[PDB]
Amino acid sequence: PYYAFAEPFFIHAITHLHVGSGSSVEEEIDLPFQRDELGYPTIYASSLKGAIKSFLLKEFPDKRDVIYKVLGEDENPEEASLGTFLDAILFAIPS
RNA sequence: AUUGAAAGUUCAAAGCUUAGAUACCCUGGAGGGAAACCAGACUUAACACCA
Repeated sequence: PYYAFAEPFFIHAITHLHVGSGSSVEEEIDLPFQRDELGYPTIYASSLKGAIKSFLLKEFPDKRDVIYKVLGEDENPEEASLGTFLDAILFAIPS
């Protein structure tokens, strides 16, 4: 029980997604999608956390303190955040 | 021909112990796969006349 809760989830792209890795030199796709250490599309947990946290701080203005906890205080860190995202593995892609 | 002569600050000793470069952070915002372009040009040859 190192982790209080563990919540796996699937991320279903409703519309098309663009999560960028910035411009590279070994790509011809100037705004590429975030790749993997194998070449598969990925969503870095920094991108997951940033999007979910920012979104959460707007849907739940009442529970702002609970989120500046587990996700992070976001202004002067002063403490590690209790939550943890894992880089989103590509499960299945429409081909 | 000197209150002189003679006498090794010598010996033993670990800068050791405890200690996470950790914490906060969306590769994002802006950007019209457009611009130009005739589905068009032309009858010929043989021929009985003419010659």
